[PDB]
Order: sequence, then structure tokens, then C-alpha cells
Amino acid sequence: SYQPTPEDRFTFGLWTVGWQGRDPFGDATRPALDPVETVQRLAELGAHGVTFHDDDLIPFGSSDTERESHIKRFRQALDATGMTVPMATTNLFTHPVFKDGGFTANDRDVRRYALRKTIRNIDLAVELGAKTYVAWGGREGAESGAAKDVRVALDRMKEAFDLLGEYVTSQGYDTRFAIEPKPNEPRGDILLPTVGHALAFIERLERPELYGVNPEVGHEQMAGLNFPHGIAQALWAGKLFHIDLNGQSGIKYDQDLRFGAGDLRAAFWLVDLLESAGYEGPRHFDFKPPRTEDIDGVWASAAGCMRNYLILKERAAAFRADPEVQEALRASRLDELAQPTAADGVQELLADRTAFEDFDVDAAAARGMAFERLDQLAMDHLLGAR
Amino acid sequence: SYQPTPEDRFTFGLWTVGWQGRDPFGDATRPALDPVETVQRLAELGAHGVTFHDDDLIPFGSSDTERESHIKRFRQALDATGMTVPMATTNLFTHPVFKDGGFTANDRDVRRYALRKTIRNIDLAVELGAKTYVAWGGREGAESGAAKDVRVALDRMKEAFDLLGEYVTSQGYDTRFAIEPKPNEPRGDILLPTVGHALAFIERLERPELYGVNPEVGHEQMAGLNFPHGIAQALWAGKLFHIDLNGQSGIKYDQDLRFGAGDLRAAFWLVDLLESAGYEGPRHFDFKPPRTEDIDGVWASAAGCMRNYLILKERAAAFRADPEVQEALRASRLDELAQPTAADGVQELLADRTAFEDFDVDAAAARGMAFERLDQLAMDHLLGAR
Amino acid sequence: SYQPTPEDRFTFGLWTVGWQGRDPFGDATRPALDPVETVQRLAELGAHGVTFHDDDLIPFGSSDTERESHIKRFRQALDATGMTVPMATTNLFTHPVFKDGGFTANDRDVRRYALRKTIRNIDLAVELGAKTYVAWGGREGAESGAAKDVRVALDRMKEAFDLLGEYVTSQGYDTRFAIEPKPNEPRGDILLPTVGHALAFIERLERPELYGVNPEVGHEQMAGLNFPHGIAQALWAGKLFHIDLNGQSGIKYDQDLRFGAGDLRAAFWLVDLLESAGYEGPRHFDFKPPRTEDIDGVWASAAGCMRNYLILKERAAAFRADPEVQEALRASRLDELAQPTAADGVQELLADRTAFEDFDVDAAAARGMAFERLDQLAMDHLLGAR
Amino acid sequence: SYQPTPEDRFTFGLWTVGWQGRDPFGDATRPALDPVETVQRLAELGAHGVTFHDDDLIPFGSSDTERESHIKRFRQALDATGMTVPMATTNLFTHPVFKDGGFTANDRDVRRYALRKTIRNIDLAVELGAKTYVAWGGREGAESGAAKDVRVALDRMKEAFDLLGEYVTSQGYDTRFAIEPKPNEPRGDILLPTVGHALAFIERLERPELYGVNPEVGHEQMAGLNFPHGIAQALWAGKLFHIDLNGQSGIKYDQDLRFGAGDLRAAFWLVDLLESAGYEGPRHFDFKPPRTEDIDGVWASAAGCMRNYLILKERAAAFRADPEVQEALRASRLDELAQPTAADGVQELLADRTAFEDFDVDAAAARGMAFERLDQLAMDHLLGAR
Ligand SMILES: O=C[C@H](O)[C@@H](O)[C@H](O)[C@H](O)CO
Ligand SMILES: O=C[C@H](O)[C@@H](O)[C@H](O)[C@H](O)CO
Ligand SMILES: O=C[C@H](O)[C@@H](O)[C@H](O)[C@H](O)CO
Ligand SMILES: O=C[C@H](O)[C@@H](O)[C@H](O)[C@H](O)CO
Ligand SMILES: [Mg+2]
Ligand SMILES: [Mg+2]
Ligand SMILES: [Mg+2]
Ligand SMILES: [Mg+2]
Ligand SMILES: [Mg+2]
Ligand SMILES: [Mg+2]
Ligand SMILES: [Mg+2]
Ligand SMILES: [Mg+2]
Repeated sequence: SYQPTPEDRFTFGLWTVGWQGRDPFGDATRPALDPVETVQRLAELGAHGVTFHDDDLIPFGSSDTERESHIKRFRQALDATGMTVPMATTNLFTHPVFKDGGFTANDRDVRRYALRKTIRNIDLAVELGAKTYVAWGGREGAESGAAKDVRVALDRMKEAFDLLGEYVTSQGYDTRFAIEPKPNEPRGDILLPTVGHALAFIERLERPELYGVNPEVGHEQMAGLNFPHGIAQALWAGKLFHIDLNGQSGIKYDQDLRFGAGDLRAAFWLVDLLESAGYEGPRHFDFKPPRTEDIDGVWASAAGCMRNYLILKERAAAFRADPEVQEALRASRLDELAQPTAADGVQELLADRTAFEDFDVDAAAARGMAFERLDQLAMDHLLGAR
Repeated sequence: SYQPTPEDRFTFGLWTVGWQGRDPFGDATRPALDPVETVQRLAELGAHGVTFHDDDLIPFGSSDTERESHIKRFRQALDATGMTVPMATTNLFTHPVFKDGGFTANDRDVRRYALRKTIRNIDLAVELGAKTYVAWGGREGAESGAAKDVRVALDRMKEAFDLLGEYVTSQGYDTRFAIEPKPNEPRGDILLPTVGHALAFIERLERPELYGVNPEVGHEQMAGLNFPHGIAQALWAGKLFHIDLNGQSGIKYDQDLRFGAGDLRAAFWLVDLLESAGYEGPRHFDFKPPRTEDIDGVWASAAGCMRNYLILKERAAAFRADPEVQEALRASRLDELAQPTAADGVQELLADRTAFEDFDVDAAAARGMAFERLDQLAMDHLLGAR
Repeated sequence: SYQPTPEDRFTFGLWTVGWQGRDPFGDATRPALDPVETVQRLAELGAHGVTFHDDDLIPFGSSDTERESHIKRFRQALDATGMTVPMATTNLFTHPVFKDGGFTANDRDVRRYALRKTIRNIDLAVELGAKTYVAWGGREGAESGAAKDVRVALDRMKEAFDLLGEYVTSQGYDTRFAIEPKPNEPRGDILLPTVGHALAFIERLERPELYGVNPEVGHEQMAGLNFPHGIAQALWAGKLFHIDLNGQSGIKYDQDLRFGAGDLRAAFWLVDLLESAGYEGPRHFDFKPPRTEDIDGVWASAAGCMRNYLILKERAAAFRADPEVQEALRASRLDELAQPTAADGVQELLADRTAFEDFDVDAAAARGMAFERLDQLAMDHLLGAR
Repeated sequence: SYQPTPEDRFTFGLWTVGWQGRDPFGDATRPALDPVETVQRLAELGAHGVTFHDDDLIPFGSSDTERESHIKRFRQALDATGMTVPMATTNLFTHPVFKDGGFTANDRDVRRYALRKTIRNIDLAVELGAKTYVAWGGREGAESGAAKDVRVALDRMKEAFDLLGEYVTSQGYDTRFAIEPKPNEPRGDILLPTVGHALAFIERLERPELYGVNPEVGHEQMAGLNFPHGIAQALWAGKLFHIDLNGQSGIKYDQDLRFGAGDLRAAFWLVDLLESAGYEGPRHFDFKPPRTEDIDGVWASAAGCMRNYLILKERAAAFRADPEVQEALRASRLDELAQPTAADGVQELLADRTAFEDFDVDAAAARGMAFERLDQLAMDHLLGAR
């Protein structure tokens, strides 16, 4: 049964189990966690690696001697546990200088400072082993319409990601970027609000191949969108470089519940998709243990993230492996969807009378899709009533 | 003041003022309108053109002799009024044969029939003068997770749009396609749910240049997204081929209120963007006069669509033309957003100590953005209190 | 196994399995079902009874001979199967005359007609043995602000329910009313939009005890509310007279999915609540088999409604029965929540220095609620991982 | 012009212009404001009064000497400006001890502490002349289903309000309570989530007449509800004791934009309602100047709150005063809505053949409501296009 292994590739941010509980209406309920303690406890839980924002590891404002003490300590913990660092990112949202954005701040000097802060952390991420560098532009956007010309801000956003592509190319680094979309919060509306908007943006950059997406369950659900559908389009585009797993219960503030909570059936269809498409990147949890919890509650919430992924993996595997489900898929013509519509081109199609002139539209309209039966088989597998 | 002219390029679908009032809980409240009567009345209201789905003009199932009677009659009305037909589209949603989709139906023969129905109407649209052919895949999607493999459905969707690109290319037609996104309704989740998802999809087609988007105000608002922001990204990508104007009051069923209703400030920021970016396509209204109205109420609702666009155009023009607003934009550093972040490349940026080492982060953090003052000037212009 | 029997009190509307699949963008995909055939197919499935709108049983406009003939063949089917009719309701939304409302229509003659149509069906409901009479005011509301004065509409809505209470009291009928709330659709905004608004309104009627609520899963979820929370307040108020069970996947158009679909964890906490509070009314399913389905998919969807309630009942019962869960509830102090705050009274609380001046606020702040461990035990029980 | 004077009853919380800009992803961008400076800058702006949470005026944990000193300098500022204190409230959400609630915390000692903290501030509110005492239960609720038994929590919530009613009655205080509803944030789901739920709960308290509601624009809009509709029901119930005015752009995190921003047409229909129903309470602004702003942007945002109410008051007044609008209201039969449906009574309605057996349902169905023309006249008046 459900014990995490290194092969499950479960990772967690320093900021997830390290969340102190501070929210818009309340102070911290927990003490700050030491990164070294977090690496050790996560290694004991069966996680494979940890990720970080620069300001999680090195206190904003640290002198270069305090910086290397922090880095050194962290790296001894990693080396002692065998924990990996698959991804890293920059905090371009906490400090008041980023109140109007990092890469798309109206003030040019803030945009330059944002880029220098990011490059300093790309060098660190690369020596720690990170292959993905995430960008969450949480402050890029607006609360009012004339505060941001969005066509000019997209020029500044393209310009910042192109300069970053330039830099990693000239250094010969093997890192790839993954843009993390979110529709709103903390800005009234955030630029590149969904997976689709981030995908389309990448196609306009100088080096498209260096950039993919880091979609998060709760973010797409804050726009009422189907997260497994958005992940299937990112996989179809070859751009799912990383993923953030957690839970969200509707269109409201961003909750970051542990994975499995929130929309449980969407979590099931997501694990089924990730596992049958053979996604091989980290299964990263970007969640917040509720501020009602003490530190024992924090590790119970982190353990529940992994446990729920493994139960859903087991149930999805059993659903697809079941002969009855395989027969129900044929009955709903999922095999026929995999056949080309018109492989002999549009002239064969135009000549075929059975495709239009002689098509019996009413016989075809009367065929049932048998979708409810197939979805109740999926419901029975998820609940273990099969 | 606010009289529609031909230069305003206002157009309406046959199905908008022709909506009979039928909804999921109620029967029709109005009689069916004759297309000829609609062309004449819209021409009297000051509209520039009309659009149509094939089944609006020619009754589904018409023999080829009844088809040409309908077409002939319509074309005499257009010719008598000088009304244009800038866009046309296919109905791939009403008939029960399309219950699981047109282009991405699981049944291969339905997908072939969908493509033949569409090509027949592209030929008609081209001889009537349409330069844009819209595709709204209202039935492409699902209510349950195993009913549609979305990666395979995107293959079938790419395949259908590529066959259509093939066909118009081989015929030498000057039509371009515009995909119309919608997140849900009538399917639980519709494929390519937002402007961003449709933009990203286009980049994967064989002939990307033939395809753009037809975004609709209320559709992006059904996902709680900022519609002026999504339009600015489609304009930045060079893909705003057409637009559908109406109103929506929140995340709920698709209302199609007349333009100006619903989110009035978003309507203001949309007209400001369309007018200052010099969009030159039709201002098309895809709206439904509420079923509470009789035919006099239908033409009053259609007239209100145009009237509201012209009042907002006038207010947005006055906002941007005001010296005080121009001064407030400089104060919020909207001019500095138009300056390149690092035009002398990443090595100049890396060497600049003022960009990091010597950057006074606290002086910069303390600068106010002056955004509330600028937005209250915009509020005063919209309300005519300035 | 999970076989329904009439002992489980499962009931279905004639309009549910009977929906023909017509939606805002599509025509019917199924033929009309004969009520007699519905009564015996539902009896075969293990249902306990059926409910109806007047217009589901007797076609609008039937002559009295035709009316009596429909009632006759229906009642014969009831007698033959042992099926009961627990509830009935009026259709005050389909006919065009109800386009601005039934009870709160601006036209006074339509409000009188709405009342006569309802009274006629109350007499029939009582003859068939219905104990609850539902009123869903789906047309009471507005799309625009000046169209409905809402304080005056609530006077007309109170007036209508007061006259229906006077009528059944004069007749000595044992029937009570249950108001069914819905936030929107088919009107832009519907009056009494949630459970709370309907509960508050009832306290203003002349005979408050004759009226309760008939909440529906998907309706409260269309406003992003927690449906188990809404039901606990209705049960706390002693007003849960009936309940409509189905599924909804978020804030969008009203889907009416089969129960168990949509928010599955909310369905689990709902069955946990109804079963532990000892609700004794009908478990009524107001759902629509998707229009993708044929008649065999209709009965599979209906059967799935009952199966899912019975699986969730079993898991909720096993959860509450588990000693480890019972121990986790004590650790989270749910036993202390049941203790009175200040049964000693106000002056004793004011004299209690340990309640304020000597309360150690930091020792209390430091106690973790242990809610994540508890919620993961609930997750394990729902998935059958114990 | 639109200059506020104290005659307009505009009031502001100390926590509003006083917000320092700390949010879930960011630190403060503004220094703390001294209450004394807020009182005189707001008096200069034309405000009538200020409101407070205990912890806004007296820092949590102040010794009684420090407490009295804070109250002293505040009261001196009040006396010097002629500013009033119409309302006050308790902070039962910021301190970590309130992480699972104040009045419905699972820990009994915290619920007693919550009551003592509130009573202490009721005595201070009454001394400063407050007539309304608001209770916003922002921590009463849950993120998971078994963490809070909601029927027992509502017994504890009733118990707490009953004891506060007993306390002010024994003291002979002339102060009434107003419950402030909010659907979520900071808890996953908050108890009494909307106006209707709070209204329904009040009818179960021991002294219902001591309690009403303090609805907030953005809170009801976080559940997609019509705020003018919610306010008309509270006014119909005689329970609108206070109101919080601000803006919200849809269903997402609570934004607290300045009034007039967000849904501008809902702000117009809200001022129309408050002004035509003769609401006489404070027009209170509970908003947050965006963290992008400096202290000058704080006072511009505050001034904009008042300016927008005064512009919308003028347009709503001109709308209702227009003979053409008065004629349009008669055409839409808003005068007939005010007529009793059946003042002749139930048996006369039953004997009226014109109400049913001789009602021409198709002539009534054919009458248009003329609501679009009416709504466009309201649009013209709001935009000043007449
Ligand atoms: O909602 C907030 C974001 O998801 C944030 O937590 C990012 O994940 C982090 O900045 C790394 O990308
Ligand atoms: O919401 C429905 C769609 O917007 C529909 O009305 C399309 O506009 C039409 O099929 C032409 O594209
Ligand atoms: O969403 C609509 C309602 O659920 C409606 O169908 C009612 O259930 C019916 O009028 C009788 O109860
Ligand atoms: O969104 C939160 C509430 O608006 C809160 O700030 C209340 O207004 C305050 O506790 C006193 O009324
Ligand atoms: Mg998040
Ligand atoms: Mg994330
Ligand atoms: Mg629409
Ligand atoms: Mg459209
Ligand atoms: Mg429903
Ligand atoms: Mg119902
Ligand atoms: Mg708020
Ligand atoms: Mg408030």
C-alpha cells in the first residue's frame, strides 16, 4: 500500500511546509522553519526533492558572507540526505519594490533590478542541480484599466524572458523555464492568466523551445476551468515541463489545500492523465498546511499529499486495466476518435457521397454515446466499489 | 450625438434579433423572423452588415431548389439595401447528430459530415463577400472525464482545421478563419475554453496565418477573466480577426445581454483599446434580446448595442485627449513602461551596478504609483462628470 | 452490494429521466417518455416514488376529459407498482405567459392566473397522496435593475404564499410547502436566491410553520456556497422539508448531473449530515441524464444516482464508526464545541478572571486543531483506503 | 459639484485608509497611520465620522494605562473636529488564538475569551456614542467537513449573540447589533455566508429586534449575487441597520476597491435603492486603497469613494425624475406590480372565471415587457447621455 518511494518523484517547496500561517486577516500561527530541518523531515517522509525561492533560502538583504553560510548549510543537508533540487524560482512578489510587478513594473529601474535578482538565482539553481526554473509573475497585472497598457507590458514581458534565454544560452546552462499562470491574486487581474495564455505567449519568444508551463491545479480552478483538460493541451503542445499539485474548492481566493482535497474527481482524472501520458517530471506540491495546524499538523498534511496521489494512481490504473472499462470505451467509441477523419485528404472527402449526400443523419443522431455507464464505472473504481 | 454610420462597421447575426426566446426552461416568446425583414430593419437602424449560420438562412434539410430560393431572396435584400456580409459560420451544434461534437465527435462519420457541411457554407460565404469564417465549437467537449481523450480530440480538431486550410488554399479563396472560444455551455467543459487556449492551438496548425480569434465579451467573463486584457494579448499576437460584443453579469449561464450591459467599466476599457489600437474589423453584436421583449423591444435592444458603443467611444476619446489624464499617465509612469528594459543586452545589464549592487530598493519601493487618481479621472470621464 | 429498495426512499421527478435533451443551443435527442412507462421502469430500479409538475402529467391546455384520462392511467400505474407520490409542484416557468414571473409578474392578471393554476394542482397532489408541495420560482426575478421593484415583488410573493396557506388551511389539507431556491437561470437573478434568503422570507409569512425549504445541491453550488453547511442551517431551523439531489461542477449553468458527480466530497459530507441528523424525507433526484445518452443511458444514469447515495452512506457510516476517527474528533475538540460557552451566565462570565484577565492567550494560540489528520481519515474512508 | 459635507453621512473605518498594504504574498508598502491624523484628514475631506475595531485604536495587549491614553488622544481629536463614531466592532480574527473562530471556536475557553473581549469594547463603543455594533465572524467556519459540526456551531453562535443581547439589555444600553455576512476568506467557507443566511439566523435569537445586518457590496458579489436585490430584502425585513460600501470585480478574493469601482451598474442601482427607500444610516466605506499607492493615493481613493456616491445619487435622482422614465415604468407595468394580486381574497379569486377558465393566456403572453427600452434610459442617465 501507500508509501512514497524516490521513484514517485514527490517534491515540495521550502515555502509550503514552511508557511507560517500569515494571511490577509491574521498573523502567523507557526514559527519559521529552518530549511535544514525541512530537508531532513521531508527526506524522512519519502519525498525526493525540495524547491525554493531565493528569499526562502537566503534572507532578503543578506551580505554575501551571510548568503554563503545559508547556502553552505543547505547543501550539507542535501548531501547528507541524498535530497535533490529539481526546480528553483525567484521571489519577485513579497518585497514592496515589486508592488507593481517585476518584469512588467512601470518603473524601468525596477524591471532591471528584477532581472538581476533572477539571474543571480539561476546561477545558484544550476549548481544545485535544478533543471527547471519557474517564473510566477504574481505582481504582473493591475487593479485598474489605465494603470497598465497590456500590449506594452507583453513587450516588456517578452523582453525579460528573451534576455533570460540569452543569458542561459551564453552560459551553456542546461536549465529550461516554466511559466506559472494564475488568473488573479494578489493583483486584480494577473497577466498570462491561464495555461492557454502562457502557451500562446511562449510561441512569440525568441527561443520558444527553452520555455514551457508549470500549471497549478488551484489556479486554473480559480477561473472555473477543467485542469485535466488544460494539462492535456500542455502535453499535446509538448510544454508540460513541471506541475504544481494542490486542492482548491471553487472560484474564490487561492487556498492551496493539500493534493486530493478540493475537487477530488479532477484529482483522479489528473493522475490518470499524468500516468497514462507518461509525464516524467516532478510531482511537486505547492500547498499550505491550514493555519489551524501546528507543526505535527504540517507534516500530516504533507504526508497526505503523497498518500492521495498514490491511492488515485492505484485507482486510475485499475480503471484502465479493467476489461469492462475497456469494453465500455469501445462502446463510447473512444477508439474511433483515434482514427483520422479524412486521411486521404479533402478531395476524397469531397467526393464521398456517404459523407454528406447519402449520410443518414438520423440513424447517427439516435446512437447513444453510453457515457453515463462509463463514468459510473469510473466512479466505482475511484470509490473502490469495484 | 449617437447615430450609427456605415463607417462604424456595426454588424449583427441573423440569429441575434431573430432569437425566438426559447431557453432551457421555456418555450419561444416571439415568432421566427424572416431574414429579408431583418436585413431591411437593420439597414434602417444604421447597421453595416449581417452575418449568418447556414441553418439561419437555409432550413436544415432543404432540397437544393429550396436552398437557392432562400439564398436568392436574401441576396435581393442585401442588394437592395447595400448591406454587406462580412462573416459567416456553420451551425455544428443544434441538430442532435452533433450531440457529442462536430469536428471532435467520437464517431468518425459525424466528423466527416461536419466537415462537408462546413465546406458547403464556406463556398456560399465567399460568394456573398465574407472575409472571415467563424468556428464556434459549442459541442466539442464533455461532461465526464473518460468520454473524451483531450489529446486525441485536439489531434482531430487540428486535423479538421488543417483540411479546411487546405481546401480554401486549393480554391484560391481570400477567407480567413476565426476560432470563437467559450469555456462551457452547452457542454460541461468546451475545448479551447479561452482566447489564450485558442491562440496557442493556432500556432500548432499547418497554416497558422490563416487562423485568428473571434473572442466574445461574455465568454471570457464566464471564466471571470478580464476581457480587455485578453483582447490586448490577441492584438499583440496579430490575431484579432473579428470580435463579438455583448454583456454578461458574472460567472453564470451565458446571457448575451446587449453591449454596454453587464460589466460597464470593462465595456469602456474595451472600446478604448479597440479604438486606440486601430482595430478595423466589424463591431459585431452577438446578443439575445431578453425573451421578456416583443419585436419592438428586439429593435430597441439592437439599437442600444450601437448607441452604447458610440457613447463609450466618445468618453474614451475624451479621457485620452484630456491634458490632465496625459499628465496623470506620466505620473504613473506609463511612458516608462514603453521604454526597453535593457536595450544594450544582458551583458550591459549584468555590469550595471545601479541595476543591483547600488540599487536603492527602498527609495524605489516608496514611490507611489498614483493609480487611484488616474482611475478616478477615468471614472469621471465615463460618467461625464468631466 | 448497493441495491436500492423502496425502503431507501429514493424518488424521481417525471421531468428528470423524462428530459428529452433540448437545451439553449440544441434540439431534443430523445423521444418523450410516457409517465406510465417511467413509473414502472423506476419501480423496477428500486425507486420508492415519483413526483411531478402539473404539465408533466397533463399537457398544457388539456380539456377536462383529457385531463381525467391522464390522471386515470397514471394512478393505475401507481396502484400496480406500489409507487408513491410524495411531492408535486406546478410548472410556472415554461409557458410564454410566465416570461416575467408567475407570482411576481408585473401584470396582475398573470399573477392571478399563476395562483389558480397552482391551486388546481394542490387539489390533485393531495388526492394522489403528496405531503409536500414545492414552489420553484424560476421566473421570479429580472435581467435589469428598474424592471422589478424587489421590495414590492416580495410583497407580491408574500401575498401569494399567504393566500396558498389560507387555501389549504380552509380545506383542512395536510400538505406543507417547500420553497426551492436558485440564484439565477433562467432569469439573470432570481428572487430568494439561496437557502438563507428563502429561510428568512418564510419568517415573514402569516403561517411560517406551513413552509420550509427544498434545497438543491447544484443551486447552492452555482453561488459557490457549501451545500452541507446550507443544509445544516436548514436542519438547525427545523425547515428541511424536502431535498433535491444531483451534481454540479462549479459556478456555471445549471447542469443537473446525476448525484455523486460534480463535487464528490460535498456529496459525502451531505450524506454524512442527512444520515447522522436522521432526515426522514424523500431522497429526491432532480437531475437530467446528459443529452448524449439514449434511453438505456437514461436508466443507467438514474440507477447511478441511487448507487452513489448508497456507497456514500456506507462510507460515511464507517467513518463515524471508526474508533480512530472518534479519537481524532476528540483531539480536534469537537466534543468541546458541544459544551455551552457560558451556561454559568453573563455575570459569572464577567467575574471569571480566567476568561480574560488571566487567560493565557499564547498557550491557547499554540494548540493545533489537528484538522488535517482528521480530514485525511475522512479521505481514506471515502476512497475505501480503510 | 460633488463636494461631501458631514450632512452626507459618509464614514470610514480606521483600518481602511489606514491599511498598510500587507497581503498574502507581500509585505506592507505604507507606514501605520496614527488614528488622530486619520480623524483630521477625514474631517478635512468632508467625512462625517469614523469607526473602529478595538485593536485599531488600542494595540492588542495594552496595559490599562496605555489603553486609556489611546482612548484619550482619540477622543480629543473627535472633539476638535466634530467627527462622530457611529459604529464600532471587535477584532476577533487577527490574533492566532482566533485561528478556529471567536464565538464558534472548538475550544470553549477561546469562546469565553472572545465574549469578554467583545463586551469590553461594547462599553467603550457606547461611551464614544456608537449606536451600531458590528460583528463580522471572519474566522467562524472551516476548510474541511468534519472540523466543525455546523448545527452545534450555530447553537454556539446563537448562545453568544443571546448573551451579548442579555448584557446590553441589563446595562440599559441603546446600541443594536449588525451581523456582517461574508461567504469565504479567510476560512474556506464562513458561517452565515450571505445576507439571507444572517437574516434567517436572527429570527432564531432570543431578542430578534436587537439584531440586523451590515451587508457589504463585495461580499455578496463574491458569491455572484445581486447586491441591490439582497439589500431590498433586508430593507423589506426592516433589518438594514448599517451598510459597507466598496467595489469588487467578480468572484475572486475580497478586493475592497473604492466604491464605484468594480460593478459600476450595481453601484448605481444600490444608490437608487438606498436613496429612494430613505435609508438613514451611515454610508460607511469599508475599502482598502491598493498597496501600489502612497499616502497621497490613500486620500485620493477615500475622496473618490464619496465623489462616486454623490455622482451616482445625482444620476439616480435624475433618472427617477424624468417623465420619459416615468412613462417607461408604466409601459413596463411597474405600477401594476404595486397592486395587490387578490385583495378580493381566496374564494373570490377561485370564483373569478377571468382569472383562469376564461383567461386569454396567449393575449397576455404576447404583451412585451418593454424592459430593454427602460434599461437603456437608465443607461443614458447613468452615463449622462441625457
Ligand atoms: O499562488 C502563488 C504562486 O503559485 C506561488 O506560490 C508560486 O508557486 C511560487 O512563486 C513559485 O512559482
Ligand atoms: O455562445 C454561443 C456562441 O457564441 C454562438 O452564438 C456563436 O457565436 C455562433 O455559433 C457563431 O460563431
Ligand atoms: O433548476 C430548476 C429547478 O430545479 C426546477 O426544475 C424545479 O426542481 C422544478 O420546478 C420543481 O421542483
Ligand atoms: O472582509 C472582511 C470584513 O469586511 C472586515 O474587515 C469587517 O468589515 C470588520 O471586521 C468590521 O466590520
Ligand atoms: Mg495557489
Ligand atoms: Mg504554484
Ligand atoms: Mg454567449
Ligand atoms: Mg459569439
Ligand atoms: Mg438545477
Ligand atoms: Mg430542483
Ligand atoms: Mg471585503
Ligand atoms: Mg465590511
